[PDB]
Amino acid sequence: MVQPSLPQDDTPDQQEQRNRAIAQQREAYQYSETAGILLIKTLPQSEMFSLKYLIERDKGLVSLIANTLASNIENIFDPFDKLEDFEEMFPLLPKPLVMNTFRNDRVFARQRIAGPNPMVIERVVDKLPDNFPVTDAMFQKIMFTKKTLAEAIAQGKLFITNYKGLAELSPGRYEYQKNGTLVQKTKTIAAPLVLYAWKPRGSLAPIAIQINQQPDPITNPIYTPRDGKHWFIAKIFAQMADGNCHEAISHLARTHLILEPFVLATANELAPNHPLSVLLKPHFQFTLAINELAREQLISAGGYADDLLAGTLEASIAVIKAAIKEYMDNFTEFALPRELARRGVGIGDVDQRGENFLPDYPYRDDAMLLWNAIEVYVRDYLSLYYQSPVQIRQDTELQNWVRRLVSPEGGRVTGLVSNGELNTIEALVAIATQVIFVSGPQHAAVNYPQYDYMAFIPNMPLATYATPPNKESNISEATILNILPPQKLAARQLELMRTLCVFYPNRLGYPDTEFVDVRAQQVLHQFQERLQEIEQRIVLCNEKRLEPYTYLLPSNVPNSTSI
Amino acid sequence: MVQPSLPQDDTPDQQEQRNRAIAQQREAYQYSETAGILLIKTLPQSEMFSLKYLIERDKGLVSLIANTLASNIENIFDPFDKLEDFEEMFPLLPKPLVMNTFRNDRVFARQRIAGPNPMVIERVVDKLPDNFPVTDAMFQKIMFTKKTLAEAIAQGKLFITNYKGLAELSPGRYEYQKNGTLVQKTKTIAAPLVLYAWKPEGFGDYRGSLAPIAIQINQQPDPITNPIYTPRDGKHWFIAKIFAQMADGNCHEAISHLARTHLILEPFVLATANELAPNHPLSVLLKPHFQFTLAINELAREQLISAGGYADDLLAGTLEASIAVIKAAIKEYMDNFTEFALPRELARRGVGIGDVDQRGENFLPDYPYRDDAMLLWNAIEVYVRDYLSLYYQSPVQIRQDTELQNWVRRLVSPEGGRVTGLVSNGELNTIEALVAIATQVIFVSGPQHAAVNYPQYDYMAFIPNMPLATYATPPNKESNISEATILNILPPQKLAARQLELMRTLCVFYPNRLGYPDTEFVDVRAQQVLHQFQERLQEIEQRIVLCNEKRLEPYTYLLPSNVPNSTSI
Ligand SMILES: [Cl-]
Ligand SMILES: [Mn+2]
Ligand SMILES: [Mn+2]
Repeated sequence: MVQPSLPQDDTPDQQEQRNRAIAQQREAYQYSETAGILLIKTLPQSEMFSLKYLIERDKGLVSLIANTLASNIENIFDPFDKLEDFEEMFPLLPKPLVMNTFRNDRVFARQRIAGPNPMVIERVVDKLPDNFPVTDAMFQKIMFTKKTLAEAIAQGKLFITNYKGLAELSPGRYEYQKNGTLVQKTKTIAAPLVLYAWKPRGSLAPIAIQINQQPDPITNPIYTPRDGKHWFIAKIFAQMADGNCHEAISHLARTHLILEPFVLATANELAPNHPLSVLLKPHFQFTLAINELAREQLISAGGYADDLLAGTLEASIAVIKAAIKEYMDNFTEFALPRELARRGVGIGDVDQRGENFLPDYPYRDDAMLLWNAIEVYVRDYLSLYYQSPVQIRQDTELQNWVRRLVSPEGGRVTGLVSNGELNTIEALVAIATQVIFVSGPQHAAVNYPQYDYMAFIPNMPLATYATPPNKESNISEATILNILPPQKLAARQLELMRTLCVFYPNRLGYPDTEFVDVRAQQVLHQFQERLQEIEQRIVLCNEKRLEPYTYLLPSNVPNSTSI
Repeated sequence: MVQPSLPQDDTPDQQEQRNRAIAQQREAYQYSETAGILLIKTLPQSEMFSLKYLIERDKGLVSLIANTLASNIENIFDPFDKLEDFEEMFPLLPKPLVMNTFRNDRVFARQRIAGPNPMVIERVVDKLPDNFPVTDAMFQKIMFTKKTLAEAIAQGKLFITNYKGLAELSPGRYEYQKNGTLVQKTKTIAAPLVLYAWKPEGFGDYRGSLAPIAIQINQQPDPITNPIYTPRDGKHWFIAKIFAQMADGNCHEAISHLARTHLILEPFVLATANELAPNHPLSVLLKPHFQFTLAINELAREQLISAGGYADDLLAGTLEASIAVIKAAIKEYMDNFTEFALPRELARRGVGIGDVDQRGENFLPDYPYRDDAMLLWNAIEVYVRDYLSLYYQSPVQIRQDTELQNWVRRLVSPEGGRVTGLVSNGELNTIEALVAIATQVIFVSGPQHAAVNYPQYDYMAFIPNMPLATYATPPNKESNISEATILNILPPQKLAARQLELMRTLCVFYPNRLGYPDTEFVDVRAQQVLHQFQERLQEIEQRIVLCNEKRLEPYTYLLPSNVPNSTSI
């Protein structure tokens, strides 16, 4: 056990040992790339999943074998015979929480603030997009009000999800053997705009849905809750969009994959007894390995992204890389408070009374608790070792860490640092706070609702398989079943979500090995106590909330992105 | 990294470093036990499965999800509706090779010499067991001959599989909910005796084959409740074969597979870690053949011999009974370790290469496991001798190797494996004794485990050929047998599904390959020895390919390209 220390404070012998360890780690953690995504060349055996991990994962897969044995779903590309069949896919699995109430407009809307992807909704200011021609008459008919759109917008009552980021997807293709002939079909993509309003007990309510980006009163009209089944179908497409942005942007890109350069830089530039390495590595546990499983089984040819998502694998990969690049180029701007403020849903986005324009936002409140607790944690921890900015500046290993991260072949994190150089303790506190928050809380918030909201296929199908029907046509059960995924791909989606949610590989603030520094043990203990308080506070709030939001309870938050 | 060296040949500083490494290894490889079975306390991360291994295993399990999705089998304890339903369990999996011909008496018999458990059959000497009252009239009726039992025995024509090792099994219990009430049922135990005869004339072709003569389903004879069945008994003979196959499968998994490959290897891995320096030549020789062994044995503890695991669900006895059988097999093996070397093990069953008639030909000429396994044993023996002779020239080096002597003492000790049959005179004193030991360990880890592990899918994933348990009593010899009778004897749908699941996972890929370690020997002489071993393995592969061109059916499980480097699945 070696006391952590800054390299400039070590002896020449100690410094040479640090440099030898760094050389060996650079040999073991080499940089590689898959379709432009930075990954590791060869996973070190020390970075593999543990035996315990493998036992839990295997338990999940075997449970899926049993559940499939007890299920009546078939290995065919036909639709389900009945919509009710979707509720019979879980004979030996937990029932997804959204299953009973997914048709409800409020349950649809609340997934924007407490579902798997609570990262899209933004407050409308000035006007709606010109390609989203919602009219005063529509708004007044829906809200049963005399208020106009401009008055609602001026009051901060209107919110929007604009899935334009999917407009350029090449639709995915699928094929299968039927009666000795190969059948080839194409998925139907959509990039909807969804208008919500805060209705003051107060609830977020869906107002309008335009399924595609370019308006037309006949072929791409604005649907409202007054359009019955058509409205229902509209929501499906909206949900599909929210799913594709969830997996490509919010889950894979902006947790799993943007963490890879930080793990690799930590190995490539920080000695084992560097305080920042000691701080961060518990929050990298199994991250490289789970990202190798993402390479092998998710974003590979024939994998889950190919099978399930709306676009071709190439299109999905394009979306992922764009999300990564925007995150890295503006790293500091994706800190939780700034990210919330940029969408107009931060804690400072209040009306004249001081009340938030979006008062019900469980992800925001709980994630803010976790963010501030983490910030105090890394500030005190780093204060144990950095007292003057000169120690930051003269830490050659830390400087090489930054330089590796912003370099084009080390992650290209051009938004990581100001003035081209890391110079202050507080900037490092922000960096480490954001890394730890992403690895634990954020990944928990986007990963673990996947089963409750996405293993029940009709609530959030990862692709749609037929075009939106004409606004005047009659909608039968067969129409909806033809839009929803066929049996085999619904099975594959349940398979995926169950594997991604089966267990918690670790726990936030509880590393496998204690800190060597007793002072660091104290700071970590304080972090654990604060997590206890946060757990109690969230339990209280969940007593108050319309529905409990459990995904950011500290006991449900892993220490690292690891599943 | 370091050139391999004996510890007494090192400087005091180098010896200090060896002792430090051994101390840390002792801290990381601690001894533990589950139900009296020696295992590791906590697996070091360096001993975990690799990422590639996990990817392959996950491919297996997901493929099982897909095959289950495409199948019509249900999650119920009801029997199948039709026997043909057992042929429908593989819509997205390879068809087990035995499936189409499992009813044939010669296919049943040849699994004694080329199936998953080619380890039970022995040549009958002097007489049959007194509790197995086969008569001259039965033998003459089935063989269509005037020859007597005594004459056939004197000619070495008769062989037997006696499953008395299962006679004390407590039958396993199972239960389930049907119409809102709990149904509790018990499996049926059998410990059969099976009499075979070698037919040189065969079927009129210039070939020979074992043929089944008689089956007594249980050990204590009775003309009414435990009679001797023969091929003349129609459906009753088919059922008798089902019970004999169930017994052979239980002995296979408990004795031949789990006990005498996986579990007897654990003390050698642990002793290598606990007593041998990283640069010790014996450790460098043995560790490639231990890759993933501790890990897969932790999976065996967790998912096989655990409560609710595969052994609890599928095997004939209770989990406690199966564990008793496993531990008895382990103890006999360790007590007579040298006597379980392949040539000696074959000789003790009267089916060794020296078991020949007056014409020089073997009493059991058709024994693919023996032929190919002998090739691999001899090749490994040459490899081990030539490797060890690079480091041990005179026996004094053996005796003065403190680490090797500690390795032996650890192995023979009650807490380190109880391998009381490992050495003579209480001490390892000669080079050739270490050659025999290392040869046997490598043979077990690679070839033997291959021979008992990889036929599991071809012969045991088709349930009716070898069900791991039977679920009804053998019908009375005079009773009429319907399809529902046989379906009630065969496993219910859920447990048949579980058996397919298991066999598929156990046979889905090769974690490594015999003679191809992940990292080369630093000693160029040792690497040359290894290269010669690889060329010998290619020669053996071609020889086996020719033999298979001449055999009744190919025997592929001991092709060196199909033999892993370690027991690892
Ligand atoms: Cl023992
Ligand atoms: Mn994840
Ligand atoms: Mn095995």
